[PDB]
Amino acid sequence: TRDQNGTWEMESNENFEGYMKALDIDFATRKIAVRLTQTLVIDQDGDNFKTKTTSTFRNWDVDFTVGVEFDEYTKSLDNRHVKALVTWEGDVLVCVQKGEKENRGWKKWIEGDKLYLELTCGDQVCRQVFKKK
Repeated sequence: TRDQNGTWEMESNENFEGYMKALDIDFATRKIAVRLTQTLVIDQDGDNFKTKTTSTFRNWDVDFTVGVEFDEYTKSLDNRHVKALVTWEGDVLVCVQKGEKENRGWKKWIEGDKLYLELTCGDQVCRQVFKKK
């Protein structure tokens, strides 16, 4: 389904280390980032999304309109400039972050009662599963 509204609680986190290493996040930060407990909160109204990802490590927020390119300066992560665009491929929400890293972005989808998020950078994929709270 395309409705990703909800408050979403992480139940698994695979290869988050590999993903952050592929973004060149420094080692000491990676040890402390990485939380198996993480809340994703999504407000979706037509093409407008407001998302907030929360954890005892960091709180972060990003708002976007599907189909409207937006510049990002990822000062909270690897400190790069990317051009981001979020679009639907069927019921999979696809973000590509164009810039230095290849294959950078993410895909997000609802399957059954759960939210699946696949974060990509270079050759690395991080898979996260959330249950609806």
